[PDB]
Amino acid sequence: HSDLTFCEIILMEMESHDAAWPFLEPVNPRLVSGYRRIIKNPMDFSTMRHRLSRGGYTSSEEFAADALLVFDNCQTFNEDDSEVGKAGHIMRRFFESRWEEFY
Ligand SMILES: CN1C[C@H](Nc2cnn(C)c(=O)c2Br)C[C@H](c2ccccc2)C1
Repeated sequence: HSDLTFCEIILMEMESHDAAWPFLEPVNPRLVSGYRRIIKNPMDFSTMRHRLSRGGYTSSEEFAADALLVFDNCQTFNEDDSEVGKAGHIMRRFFESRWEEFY
């Protein structure tokens, strides 16, 4: 229970972060050419929110695996110096630093 209690804290903190704007909602493949071809397993914060809401996280490791998938997919598709990429690095570093502050 305290496992998923820390996940609520960090997801709420990521949900409200300045640099979270590329990750609050699923990428729209109709708007992003080549996205479905390149990104096999899309992931985003609202999908993690939904899954946390309906209780579909058994351990805290599953939650972190979805979070890292967001920034993996981000680095796979965007240049590090693009504006999404820049936001993803800020968000990736935030997540790891907060995650280690508990574990
Ligand atoms: C849903 N969400 C997905 C988009 N995130 C993106 C867009 N393009 N690429 C290549 C990505 O990797 C991501 Br994540 C950002 C979009 C938006 C948000 C704010 C302002 C402009 C666009 C709204």
